[PDB]
Amino acid sequence: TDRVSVGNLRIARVLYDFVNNEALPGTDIDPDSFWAGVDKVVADLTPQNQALLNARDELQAQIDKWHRRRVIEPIDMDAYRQFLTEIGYLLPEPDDFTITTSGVDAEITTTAGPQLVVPVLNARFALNAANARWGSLYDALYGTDVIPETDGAEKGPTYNKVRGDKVIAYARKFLDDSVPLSSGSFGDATGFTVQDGQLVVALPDKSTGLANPGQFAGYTGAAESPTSVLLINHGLHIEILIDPESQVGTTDRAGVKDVILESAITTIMDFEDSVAAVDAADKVLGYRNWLGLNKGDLAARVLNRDRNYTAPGGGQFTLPGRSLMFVRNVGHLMTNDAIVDTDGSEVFEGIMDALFTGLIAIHGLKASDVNGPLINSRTGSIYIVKPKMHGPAEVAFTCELFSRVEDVLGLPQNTMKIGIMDEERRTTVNLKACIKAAADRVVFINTGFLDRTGDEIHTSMEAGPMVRKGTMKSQPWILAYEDHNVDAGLAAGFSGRAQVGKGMWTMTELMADMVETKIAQPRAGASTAWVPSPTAATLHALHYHQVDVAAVQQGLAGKRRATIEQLLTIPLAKELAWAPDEIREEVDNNCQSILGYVVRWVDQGVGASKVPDIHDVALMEDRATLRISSQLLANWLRHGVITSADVRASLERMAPLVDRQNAGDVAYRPMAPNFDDSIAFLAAQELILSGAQQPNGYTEPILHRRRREFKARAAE
Ligand SMILES: O=C(O)c1cc(F)c(Cl)cc1Cl
Ligand SMILES: [Mg+2]
Ligand SMILES: [Mg+2]
Ligand SMILES: [Mg+2]
Repeated sequence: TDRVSVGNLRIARVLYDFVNNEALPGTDIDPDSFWAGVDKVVADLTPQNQALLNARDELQAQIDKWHRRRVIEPIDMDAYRQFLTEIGYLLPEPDDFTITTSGVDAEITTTAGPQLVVPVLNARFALNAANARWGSLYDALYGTDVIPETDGAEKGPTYNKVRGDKVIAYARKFLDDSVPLSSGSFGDATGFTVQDGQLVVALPDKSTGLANPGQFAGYTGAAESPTSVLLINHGLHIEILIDPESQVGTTDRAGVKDVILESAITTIMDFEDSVAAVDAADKVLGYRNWLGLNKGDLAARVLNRDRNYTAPGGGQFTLPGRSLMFVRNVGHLMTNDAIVDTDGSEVFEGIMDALFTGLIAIHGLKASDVNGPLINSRTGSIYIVKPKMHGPAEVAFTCELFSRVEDVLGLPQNTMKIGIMDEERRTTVNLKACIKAAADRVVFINTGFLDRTGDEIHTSMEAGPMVRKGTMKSQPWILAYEDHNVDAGLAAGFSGRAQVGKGMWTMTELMADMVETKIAQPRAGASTAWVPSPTAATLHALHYHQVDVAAVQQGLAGKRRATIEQLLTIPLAKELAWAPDEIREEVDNNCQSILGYVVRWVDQGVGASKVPDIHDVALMEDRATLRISSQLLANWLRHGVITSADVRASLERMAPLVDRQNAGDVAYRPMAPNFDDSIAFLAAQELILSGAQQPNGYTEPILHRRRREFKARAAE
């Protein structure tokens, strides 16, 4: 082979080289000592890693048997709850505590606003996301359906003044709602000046300042004739750009060219569910991008620099031009043959990710010629989101892993902070303890609701048929799950200390709907929530101007809005819930969902994209959509809702539709009609028919295998 031997490990040459030639230089870490650390950490932590996975299996078998061993139709909750306690699934709740995590940037502790997640393997998207800290409100309004395309404001191949004027009006209104004038409206402004460190806004008949002069943060250009005016509200910046000479400015009553919102305050560069990375070459491509981001020299076109302003008084000052970056590592389950041992066994991927993404992150703490010019964390922290954990022992293990990595890296202990995903049932019902296990490292918790639903289905697979996928988002268990997560964070002292986050808006083209409905998230006390794009970050930023999250959080303090019984309410369908046409509809829906995603993943190594659903609505989901759909169909198969012929026929009907939906794609290769020849189609089928047998319903073992199979076929 072409592997490098280091103790018990045999490292893929492409990885070894990348680390030696690209990652290590500038860190001052001894290369032979680094690799020695890797071998040691992998040797030391692998058994515990394996033990935790086996414990998941042990637990699930007992739940399976408990369900199968009874006939009693409605679930006896008292008995169910004491059973879960007995087997160590439901652990005792620790006493009240407050997190002690320190050295955390203000973007995480304090500022509430949109959080962007992007696939790290896409250099363009990662670059765009990093730059999405600031975004044009006008572009976001003009370019989406937030402004209706009425029989008067329809987007053409060129600028529509009717549409533009509506964009302007909408933004003027946002200004009045967010930074009110002491009298009158921004809609009647005729100019801006800075007089005696005070913002002066010219009306037709008077001048006025702001109701709160403190919202005035600064300006650019001459105070007599500002080029722009900087404002602030709920910790987020708003910039009014002034340019009468501009295409839009000339039509504007105050010469305003645009309104810029501070949008994506933080971004998560994702190595997990939004990417397809099944071997060393794929991991390296991701590691190299994360490196470029942390050095500040990634280009594909370049990262933005910080923003220069003049304080109201006259001093200069500067603001971050880039989103503060987290990285999301893979979780505890998978191995990757990037490194194998002597036996040829693959090394745990989560362990590797912590070592390599952690090493790379050192560059984001420095600014030089070898380290690149750009800084990520000014406070000295590295932010790692850790997905798919099941319970406090698994959280503890990640923290011990980070400690071991810190030692290998020569970093202070607790440099490596943890963003805890609450997306598995055993974490949900033990959340307070999971937080305690990371009490000196935790910088967020977040409800990963799609993975969570997949776990919900798989955990109770033997209980009975589940409700339909669309119904899941309004079931009692998930609404309690959402409220419980906020309760736990706040009680652990997250306000002012750590983010409380909610899930991804997936309908990329439904921006009107997003602006209308996603406001529920900060209203529920989430200091952040996920958006899929810079445009969506800008629009979701509107919500944080309308909702005072800090005040909302203050008011939820001390309240306990979900019981353990509510969390434990399994989403079983009532008897005779569905007509046969509705059953067929749900099957087709889920099969299309699986095919649509699996085809891009297996054939093109794409893990996130705009996939049209069965009704051609554009969704940008990640691998979790596969977990839910495959588990639901497996559940329906298992309890006799549908037959194996039903499933095959739906896959066979949905496949040509998926093909057609991908018609504008040069590299696309159709699944229909030779289904046994399509690795993609068979992967889809395998996810379903083997669904009930996958550990906690996880799709990676099958997906990875099938993607590796596709790459191997392609290589000849
Ligand atoms: O929920 C997630 O983990 C997620 C992450 C992503 F990066 C994207 Cl594009 C979509 C989702 Cl649904
Ligand atoms: Mg740097
Ligand atoms: Mg997830
Ligand atoms: Mg307010």
